[PDB]
Amino acid sequence: MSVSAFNRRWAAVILEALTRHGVRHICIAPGSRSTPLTLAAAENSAFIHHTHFDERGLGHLALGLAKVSKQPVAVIVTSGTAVANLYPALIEAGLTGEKLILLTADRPPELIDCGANQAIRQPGMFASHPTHSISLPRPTQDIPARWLVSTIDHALGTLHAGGVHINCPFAEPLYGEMDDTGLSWQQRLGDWWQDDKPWLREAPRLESEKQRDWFFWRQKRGVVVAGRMSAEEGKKVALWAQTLGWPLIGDVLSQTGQPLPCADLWLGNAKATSELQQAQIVVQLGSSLTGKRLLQWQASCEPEEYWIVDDIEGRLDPAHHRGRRLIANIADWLELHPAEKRQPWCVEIPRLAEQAMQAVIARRDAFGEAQLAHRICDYLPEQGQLFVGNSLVVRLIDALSQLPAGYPVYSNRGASGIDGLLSTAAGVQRASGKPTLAIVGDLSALYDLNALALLRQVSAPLVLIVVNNNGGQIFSLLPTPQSERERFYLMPQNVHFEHAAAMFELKYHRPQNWQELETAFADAWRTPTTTVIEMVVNDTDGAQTLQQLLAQVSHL
Amino acid sequence: MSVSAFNRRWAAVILEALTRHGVRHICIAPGSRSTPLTLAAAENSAFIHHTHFDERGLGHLALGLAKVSKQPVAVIVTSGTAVANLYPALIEAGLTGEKLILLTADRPPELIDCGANQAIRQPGMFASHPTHSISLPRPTQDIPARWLVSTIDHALGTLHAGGVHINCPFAEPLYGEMDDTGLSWQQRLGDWWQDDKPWLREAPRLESEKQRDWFFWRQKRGVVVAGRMSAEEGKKVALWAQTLGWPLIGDVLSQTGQPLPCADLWLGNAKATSELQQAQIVVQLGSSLTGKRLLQWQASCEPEEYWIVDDIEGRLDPAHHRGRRLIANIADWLELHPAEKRQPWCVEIPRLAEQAMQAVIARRDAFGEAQLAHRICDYLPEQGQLFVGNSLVVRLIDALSQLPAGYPVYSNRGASGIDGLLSTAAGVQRASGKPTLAIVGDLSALYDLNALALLRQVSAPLVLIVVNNNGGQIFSLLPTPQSERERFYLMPQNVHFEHAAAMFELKYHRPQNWQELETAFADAWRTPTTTVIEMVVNDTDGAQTLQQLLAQVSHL
Ligand SMILES: Cc1ncc(C[n+]2c([C@@H](O)CCC(=O)O)sc(CCOP(=O)(O)OP(=O)(O)O)c2C)c(N)n1
Ligand SMILES: Cc1ncc(C[n+]2c([C@@H](O)CCC(=O)O)sc(CCOP(=O)(O)OP(=O)(O)O)c2C)c(N)n1
Ligand SMILES: [Mn+2]
Ligand SMILES: [Mn+2]
Repeated sequence: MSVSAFNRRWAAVILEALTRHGVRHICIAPGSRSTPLTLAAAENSAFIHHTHFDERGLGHLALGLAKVSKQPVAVIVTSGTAVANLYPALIEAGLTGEKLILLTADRPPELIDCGANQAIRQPGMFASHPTHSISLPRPTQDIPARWLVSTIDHALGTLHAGGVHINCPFAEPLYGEMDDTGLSWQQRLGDWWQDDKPWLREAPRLESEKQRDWFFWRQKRGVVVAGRMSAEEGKKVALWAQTLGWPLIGDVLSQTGQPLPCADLWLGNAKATSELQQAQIVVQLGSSLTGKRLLQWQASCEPEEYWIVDDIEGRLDPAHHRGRRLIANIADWLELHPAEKRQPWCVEIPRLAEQAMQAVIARRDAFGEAQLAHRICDYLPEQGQLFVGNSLVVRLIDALSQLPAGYPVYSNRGASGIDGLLSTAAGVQRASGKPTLAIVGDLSALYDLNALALLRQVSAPLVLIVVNNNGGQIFSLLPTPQSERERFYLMPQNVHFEHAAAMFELKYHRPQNWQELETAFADAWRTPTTTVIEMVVNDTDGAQTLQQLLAQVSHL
Repeated sequence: MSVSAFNRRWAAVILEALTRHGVRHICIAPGSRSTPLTLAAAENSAFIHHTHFDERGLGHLALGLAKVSKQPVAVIVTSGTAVANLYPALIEAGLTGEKLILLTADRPPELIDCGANQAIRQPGMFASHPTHSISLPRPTQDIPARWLVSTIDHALGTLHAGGVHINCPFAEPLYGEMDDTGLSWQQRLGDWWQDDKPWLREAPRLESEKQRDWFFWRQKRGVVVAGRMSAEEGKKVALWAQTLGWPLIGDVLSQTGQPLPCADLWLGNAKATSELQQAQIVVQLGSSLTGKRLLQWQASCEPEEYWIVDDIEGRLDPAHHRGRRLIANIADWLELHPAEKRQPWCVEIPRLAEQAMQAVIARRDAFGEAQLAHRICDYLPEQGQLFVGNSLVVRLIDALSQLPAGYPVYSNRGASGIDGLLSTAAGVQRASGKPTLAIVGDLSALYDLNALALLRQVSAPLVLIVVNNNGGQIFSLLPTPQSERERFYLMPQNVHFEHAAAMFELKYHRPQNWQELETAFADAWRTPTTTVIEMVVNDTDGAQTLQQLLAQVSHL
């Protein structure tokens, strides 16, 4: 009889269904139209609830949680620009594969296109960026509950990767005490309510077959390229490449231990490239490669075949090589394509890699961001995880540091946005419960500045280094025009982050040399809280150091 | 021969074309892929250039400028999630009509869906929310410059209202010395380069015809409702309705002077609704009505005809009355349908309105947010403008205060997002050069907090009142469930804004009484800077005061 009651019974089915597909975390932003979803979610004991006031950060908080847990994560927002704010994290998820189930409340059809407040056209709003899109009908008992639960079971069950938009219209009244309205409608599901399985099980797997001619190809002069992958896959890939006796180019996102470090430097040396030309096959595991010299070498190399192995779908080779695009879990694939011990065929490149790291060590002392990146190993929290921000820092660490094999690295290198790094870091911390080191640039920190609110709640110490070089100094690294560079590229904002931390009652340090930095760290890892460490450095020193080291190493 | 040079010539045409349609302001965010657009913009002397690091904020900055200037405003961003961040302001613009010309840089087609960094599927990503969408082809001299300008001229020329999405792929190299590549390509346009007109003039006008039976209807018992409209229109409507002798329900956004103030209160009195039942016609001018009692009366009233006059298109009556929906400039519309001197027919509603206002006046003393709203008419900057935020503040001012006729009010009441209020306020100030009073709640300030960066640059004093009632207290007004209310609705963040202001070197005040507040105001209007005034009030006092006042006036 009661529209409010059935609304909540309708919503309760939606949320309960999600529990059958491993949704545990649910991220909620405030609103009224979302009431049926939010109350069913708050009443449901399967969920861990997170809240935030900024829906774009809420998006990234969900992204962070899914990134580390590898589980689908649900988000509830109200109708309007709240929905639109989810787009960036949704777009990121579409590239790197996190399962964001967006439950977006909506006005009913009778309140669309009539000037009603906070009513917009929401179905189809994210275009092709979600993997599945569900535009739910207006709630009515004339549609069976088994339909609703089947619709959701289809979307989640077949979800290989990426986000799901579930548009959820509710008509007022939204409030009022609960009736029996919708109860017998709900009871039509029988003991599904006490079950732990989906109502409809549809879960086909998408996987490439084993490559039958691998034993042929593993005999050739090959190269292994390791992009983004799990910490455990990084260790397996490193051992695999070593046994193959193939050189391993390890991205900072690979956690391979980068046995040939500073590839971004030695790859600029013609001797290394001359040697790499003897390669008949390149086997790349993972993607979203970081460094410019590697992306240039990828683009320029011409093996007989180029293979890319990864569990996300689609083309991943921006150079469009003749070859194979193999969809698989990287660890599973390695077992299906095992290595057999063979003599290494590379002689020059190991020597160049050693000299390159040596050249960087010669310059380790200056109190700069390049040097910070270089030493970032000395500061990783024990049994923790690293979140690398975008722009220069990931590039500097990629080129200058040799990160430990199997030490977990996380990032937003799908679209490489600087818009959700603090809140994403917060979700990355909360999902694993591990001590976390996060490093971002100053424009990035400002962009998601209000996520400092989220970092007031962490389950383990989280150190946030904000590298302040007064602008987006990547545009000092790029050959930008000097006359327009500052105003239209760098965009220095001339701030510090002391008041930013103080506002949110977060410990803050502004270390002026290495001893103070080490002191700040020792202080920061002591408690389950976020410490902001602001490192003030000169604008272009980082960019100039990288360039100089590139030139030096090119002449070895 | 030179791709980078022609890239910049291609862009030069795009930006020059815009100048022919009154685009003066252009809002720019940093990027490399946007370089061709951004250098073309920086080289063009017709533009006023604004910069920001938060692309969502950038959108709202442009929205604010467009809101006041009534001209199209251009936005340039780089590819990726930068584009997605524009969606909130694009959607709002889509509802209330600002002409935002979005120049969104893109990777070329060959770097899409192949795992390239910061490359996403961008054409159509804003779905149906732009009024026009131009997905430009890959730049090439094989397409004449006259096609390119004609496409833009059509888009801008036929633009009645709302945003235009112009997706602009550019291939690298993006940098390099300027060549003569594309010059003769440009020179095919002849002396159009020295003209001040579009290449193709296409500007058909969209307008309703004179209502031929208006002489009949202006003699009936009518009611005038004033929604959002320009400041000059508010004064004309006030005069028009007074002359007709029809009661004027004036919304806070109307600038009519609200001759029957506190409608949100007396519309709750059964004697008023009975009187209003005698109405044979309702003529509403403008839209997006604020108050709940007015929205409920609109829903329940049943005149023979219901008219809505407004220059934006589509249905604007969420109650779907039998009647007429007339598209016209409101001031023009009034001259086409002049008033006749007629005796006022309402007797009861004037009595109730005065009693309602007295009832509010009695409670003016407490230092609460309701009393601030009530008293705000007394604190408006001379020759200034008011930017009113969303949630409680726009509602309390609508219900409890009487704003002066023709005194400019600006807001975001299309979708009523709380996500861009500060950056919009900056654009509103910068657009008019007038002293500005902006009022927002605490979550609203947190949401667009980094927009404080923009408020360091204003051409006249801007007072930002931040009302801090510790959370989204509109949800104390709504009958939300109390057990879940705090965690899932209110979301108190327990913060103050002294450090935020300190971060951007903005003067700050936290007045504890009316004397200190007036002291704070007087100091603030003295320099062309932004002063932050934080009013800390008890969480639910504002909401309950309104409910109590509603109760009292309803029993007269
Ligand atoms: C939402 C959005 N909007 C704009 C951009 C463009 N964008 C970049 C891409 O070039 C990132 C390349 C990459 O990492 O792949 S880097 C950058 C400035 C970063 O400034 P910072 O934090 O102070 O760091 P710093 O440069 O080390 O000094 C911008 C503004 C974006 N990515 N996302
Ligand atoms: C981007 C986005 N996301 C969420 C919402 C939902 N939403 C609202 C809609 O009800 C606005 C209704 C209206 O104005 O008509 S109001 C509100 C909380 C405001 O808290 P505050 O700033 O501290 O001020 P106070 O409530 O006076 O205490 C929210 C969170 C939104 N509108 N936009
Ligand atoms: Mn920086
Ligand atoms: Mn509040």
